[PDB]
Amino acid sequence: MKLLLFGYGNVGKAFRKLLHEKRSPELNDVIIGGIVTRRGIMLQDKEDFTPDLEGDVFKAFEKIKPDIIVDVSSANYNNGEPSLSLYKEAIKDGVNIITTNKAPLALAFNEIFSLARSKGVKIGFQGTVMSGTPSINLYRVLPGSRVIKIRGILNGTTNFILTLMNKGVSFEEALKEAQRRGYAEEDPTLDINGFDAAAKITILANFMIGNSVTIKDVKFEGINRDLPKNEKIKLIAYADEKEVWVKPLPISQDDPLYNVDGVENALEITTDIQSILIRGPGAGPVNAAYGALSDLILLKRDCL
Amino acid sequence: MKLLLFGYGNVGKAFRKLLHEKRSPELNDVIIGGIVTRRGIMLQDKEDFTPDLEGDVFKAFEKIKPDIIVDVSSANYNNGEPSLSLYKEAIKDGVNIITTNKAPLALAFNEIFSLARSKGVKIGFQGTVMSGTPSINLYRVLPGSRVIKIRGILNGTTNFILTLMNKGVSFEEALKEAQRRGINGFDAAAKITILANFMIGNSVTIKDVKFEGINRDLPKIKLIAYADEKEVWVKPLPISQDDPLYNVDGVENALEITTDIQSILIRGPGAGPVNAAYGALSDLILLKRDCL
Ligand SMILES: [Mg+2]
Ligand SMILES: [Mg+2]
Repeated sequence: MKLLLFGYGNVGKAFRKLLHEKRSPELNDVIIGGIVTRRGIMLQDKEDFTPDLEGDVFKAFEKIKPDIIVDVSSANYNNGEPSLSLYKEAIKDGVNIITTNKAPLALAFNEIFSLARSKGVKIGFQGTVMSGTPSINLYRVLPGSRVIKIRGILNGTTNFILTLMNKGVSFEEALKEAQRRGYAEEDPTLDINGFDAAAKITILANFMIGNSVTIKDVKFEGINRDLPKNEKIKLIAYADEKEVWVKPLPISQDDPLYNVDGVENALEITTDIQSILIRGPGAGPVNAAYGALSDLILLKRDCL
Repeated sequence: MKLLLFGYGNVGKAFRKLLHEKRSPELNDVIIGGIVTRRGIMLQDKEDFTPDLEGDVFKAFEKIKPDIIVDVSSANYNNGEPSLSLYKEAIKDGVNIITTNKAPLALAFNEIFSLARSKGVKIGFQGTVMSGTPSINLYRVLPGSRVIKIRGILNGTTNFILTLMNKGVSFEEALKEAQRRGINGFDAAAKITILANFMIGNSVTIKDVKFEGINRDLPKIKLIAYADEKEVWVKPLPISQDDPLYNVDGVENALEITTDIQSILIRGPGAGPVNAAYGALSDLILLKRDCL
């Protein structure tokens, strides 16, 4: 089982590590044919990235001919590239996709999944929502339930920030602390302007409801310190059959989301049978990589 | 695929209704070979139960020769019978089991599952713990992680009664108020036994659980089930405001799975006929997909 690993920051390295910890027998035949980053292509499975050749992901894909692409690269919300056209071409080749990269599914879910459905190709995408906390994969074990509405906290960075702000730390200081900790990048736009949460609710509305939505259809706002006096604020993502949105709201103590704090995330799934809530870490590179690994083993069991 | 439905109270009625609701392409070829109750054997798929033959689940097993036994009969916590010997005969014939009956698994998990593993037979058992809220099946989507500890609220009723007590409506009134919407912590004890066998690998039976139910004058207390490699117990505990279980009130279950990677918690409605039947139905589809 040959993997092409696209991306190698912290999530990529954590993925490589988990895989080599032999946590499952389904993973005995798994090889890393290559790893591709901004700095080139490494045709070897080593802990540190040293490129062997110049080139992008398309060149790597053509040279390696993997069985699976593991996509842990950064979300590009402008157009989803190069991941979007990379997924389309791989699926046509009967190449499976495992992704934590939100952008292509947030932009072109129906385009991706129809084509995957037509070619019998499997897409792991647990890592796109709530990292290693089953969200996509939770729904997989709820077959035949019809989802009515979803509601949750879907962004680790802004939750950690709004948690600190509830404790008397300023927006600015909670920002710098999220960055020192790695949860937020030097440019935290996607988190703080709410793109990330909006991407996630888009994916969930697509997969769980069956709404044919893109991130364009989502009315969203991020965080900024013009927020309510004496409230615990949460960046709430919502979707049903009719609407999908993300906004920071005052949370009351009776809400099952009130105490979902720090990098913790939660999802409330209301179905025709029941209303369930799941909670766990929303960020952390080990967590995100574990989402991808969960998909990998599931793919190996033919359970995607 | 031919089912034998064992039990036809509310859960079994709810399962038969769900199955014909055309919920999945996986369920297009599924037929009910027969339904068994304590009054006998109906060899037909109908809404109303009327016996075609007298005789027990063993006679029905022989007469129908099904592919799958769906067990939604009531828990017999004395000895797990007839389900426990039924399951053994089933597995030995290559017949899969989907169950909501806690008792056989709570009393003799290792005996059932060693047999099934050696014979290659899949068991669906989601409905035994937290009904239709993925618990057993949550851990199925957590592959390659090691479960260090479990914690939770595994009985809706006791949880609901405890909710009113701390709120003001103390033990006497809360007892009576509960019955209007309708205690020793036994039911949580069976559920935690199953969770400990499957997720931790502790070869526990119900007799190993140190369990105590609610008292009259509790000095926010919750009925808490817990397991790890060392211990399995159910104690009423005053729970800290920092707990993610603190807000789990009413007729609700919740489960905190702690692995080497992460700590996750799932919460849903406790136990109900449609919920319970949905757990069995989920397992059925999962089994059809070969994902058990
Ligand atoms: Mg190589
Ligand atoms: Mg485009």
